[PDB]
Amino acid sequence: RLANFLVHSGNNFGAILSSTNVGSNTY
Amino acid sequence: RLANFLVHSGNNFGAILSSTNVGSNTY
Amino acid sequence: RLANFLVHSGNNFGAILSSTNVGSNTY
Amino acid sequence: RLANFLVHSGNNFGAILSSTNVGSNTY
Amino acid sequence: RLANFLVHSGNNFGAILSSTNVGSNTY
Amino acid sequence: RLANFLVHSGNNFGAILSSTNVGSNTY
Amino acid sequence: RLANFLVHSGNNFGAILSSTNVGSNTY
Amino acid sequence: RLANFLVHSGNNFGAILSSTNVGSNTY
Amino acid sequence: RLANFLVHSGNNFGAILSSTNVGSNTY
Amino acid sequence: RLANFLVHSGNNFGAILSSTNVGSNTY
Amino acid sequence: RLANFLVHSGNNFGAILSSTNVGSNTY
Amino acid sequence: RLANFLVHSGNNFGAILSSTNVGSNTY
Amino acid sequence: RLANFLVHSGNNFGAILSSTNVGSNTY
Amino acid sequence: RLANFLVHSGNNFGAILSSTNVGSNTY
Amino acid sequence: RLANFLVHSGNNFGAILSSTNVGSNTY
Amino acid sequence: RLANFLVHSGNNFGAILSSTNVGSNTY
Amino acid sequence: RLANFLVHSGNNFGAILSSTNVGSNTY
Amino acid sequence: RLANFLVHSGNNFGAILSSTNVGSNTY
Amino acid sequence: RLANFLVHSGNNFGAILSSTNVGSNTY
Amino acid sequence: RLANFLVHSGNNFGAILSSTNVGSNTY
Repeated sequence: RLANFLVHSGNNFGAILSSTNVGSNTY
Repeated sequence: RLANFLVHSGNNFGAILSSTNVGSNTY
Repeated sequence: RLANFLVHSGNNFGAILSSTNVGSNTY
Repeated sequence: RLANFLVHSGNNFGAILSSTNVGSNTY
Repeated sequence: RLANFLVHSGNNFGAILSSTNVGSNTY
Repeated sequence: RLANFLVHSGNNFGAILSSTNVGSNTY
Repeated sequence: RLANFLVHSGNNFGAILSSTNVGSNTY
Repeated sequence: RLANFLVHSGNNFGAILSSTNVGSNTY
Repeated sequence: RLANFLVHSGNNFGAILSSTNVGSNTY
Repeated sequence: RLANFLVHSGNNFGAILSSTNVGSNTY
Repeated sequence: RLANFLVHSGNNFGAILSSTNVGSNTY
Repeated sequence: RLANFLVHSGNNFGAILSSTNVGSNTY
Repeated sequence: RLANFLVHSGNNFGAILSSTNVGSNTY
Repeated sequence: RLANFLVHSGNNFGAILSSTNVGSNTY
Repeated sequence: RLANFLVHSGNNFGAILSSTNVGSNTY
Repeated sequence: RLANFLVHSGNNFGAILSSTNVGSNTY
Repeated sequence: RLANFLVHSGNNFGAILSSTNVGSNTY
Repeated sequence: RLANFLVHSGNNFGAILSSTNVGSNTY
Repeated sequence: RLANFLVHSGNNFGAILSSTNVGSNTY
Repeated sequence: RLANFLVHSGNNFGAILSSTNVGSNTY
């Protein structure tokens, strides 16, 4: 019985320019 | 019994320019 | 019994310009 | 019985320029 | 019974330029 | 008056998400 | 008056998330 | 008046997250 | 008046996070 | 008046985090 | 003999959000 | 014989959020 | 015979957040 | 015969947050 | 015959936070 | 081949500006 | 081949500006 | 091949500015 | 090959500025 | 090959500035 939790809650990102893999969940 | 949770809740993104894989879930 | 959850709830994206894979679910 | 928690809650990011792997969860 | 907790709560990032692996959880 | 209630009394093996926008300017 | 209540009394094996925006300018 | 209450009385084996934005300018 | 209460009376084997933004300028 | 209360009376084997921003300029 | 020149030539504006008096000429 | 020159040529603005009097000419 | 030159040429602005009087000419 | 030169040429500004009178010409 | 030169050429500004009168010409 | 020429041989008391975009992605 | 020429042989009492973008990604 | 030439042979009492962007990523 | 030439042979009583960006990542 | 030449043979009573960025990461 294996449970994996990847959560993003209430996060604020003002500006994202020329970026990669920002605020993401990767399994 | 395996459960995988990838969640995005209440996240704010002001501006995204020329970016890749922003605020995404990848399995 | 395997359950996979990829969820996007209540997320705000102000502006997306020349970007790829923004706010998406990929399995 | 193994549980893995990767959580991001209430984090503020003012500006992200030419960056990689910012505020992300990687399993 | 093994539990692993990687948490980010209430963290503020003013500006991130040309950086890698900032404010992220890696398992 | 605004009342926002989320109640859970059973056994939950899935995801339960609630998003509400009242009198706001959101985009 | 604003009342935001989240109540949990059962057994939870999943994720329960609540996001609320009241009288705010969000983007 | 603003009242924000999170109550947990059962047995929790998962994640319970609550995010609230009241009268704020967020982006 | 602002009242922010987090109450836990059961047995918790997971993560319980609460984030609140009241009358603030956040980005 | 501002009242911020965190109460724990049960047995906790996990993480309980609370983040609050009242009348502040945060980024 | 009075000559006033207010000129805007070849300027690029990627994204403008919730702003005032951007790239304008005022006499 | 009075000549006043206010010129903006070839300027790039990536992202402008919640700003005032950006890249403008005022006489 | 009075000549006043206020010039902006080839200037790059990556990100401007919550700012005033950026890259402007005021007479 | 009076000549006043205020020039901005080839200047790079990575990120400007909560600032005033940045890279501007004032007469 | 009076000539006044205020010049800014090829200057790089990485990050400017909560600052005043940065990289500006004042006459 | 690309040839961009600006030639001035007379007496100029005004502003002469030239902007060119060749094979570029501009926004 | 790219040739960018600016030639001035007369008497100039004004401003002459030239901006060129060739094969570039600009925003 | 790239050739950028600025030639001035007359009498200049004003401002002559030249800005060029070739094969670059600028923002 | 890249050739950047600035030539001045007359009498200059003003400002002559040249800015060039070749094959660079600038912001 | 890169050749950057600045030549002055006349009488200069003003300012002559040259800025060049070749194959660089600048911000």
